[PDB]
Amino acid sequence: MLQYRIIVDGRVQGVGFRYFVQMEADKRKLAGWVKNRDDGRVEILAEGPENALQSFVEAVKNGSPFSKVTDISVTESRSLEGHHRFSIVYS
Repeated sequence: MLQYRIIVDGRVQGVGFRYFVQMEADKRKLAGWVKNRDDGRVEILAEGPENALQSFVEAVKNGSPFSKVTDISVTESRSLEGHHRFSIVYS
């Protein structure tokens, strides 16, 4: 088990990307959130099996097929969310 926070940049809005990320977390039953940042970036935060999490980075770094990620940043964490679902957030 592990946890991370990820920040993403590119054409990652107006392409449904937060829903792409939502479904790509759900297809591994990961827990955490995805949100837009008012700065213009997007953010992911997840917890789950570290193989499933790495596979979720492989999903995220692609963007949706409609998107294009042009830069991405990652921080692993060990200060668990303890969540039981994935969510779309805007806080």
